[PDB]
Amino acid sequence: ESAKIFKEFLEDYESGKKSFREASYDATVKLFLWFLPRNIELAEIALRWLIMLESKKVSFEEASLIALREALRWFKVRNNELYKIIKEALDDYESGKKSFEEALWDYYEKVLEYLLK
Repeated sequence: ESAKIFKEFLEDYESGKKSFREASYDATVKLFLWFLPRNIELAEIALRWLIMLESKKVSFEEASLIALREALRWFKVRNNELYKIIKEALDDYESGKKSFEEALWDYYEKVLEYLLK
């Protein structure tokens, strides 16, 4: 069920039905609801991303950077596979190798392949 959240992101973004930020926003909302009965601090990371977006005081990029760096610290001592995917997405974006949208786009389809494999 977690996989579909990322599949429906790629479906709605690559189709052009939704902008990147609208598709990523809905993906994060589904992830927060999916985390509520399974992981509270992971739901806390996703929720503060929502509060950052809803507070209208944080940009989409800075809020995503803040939430990604906290998930990277959480996965650092629990899952090296997911730590690798978050670090590479931050690396590619903060190094200018990729734009913000395409670095996270790869992150969403690379998190999907991890759940599938």
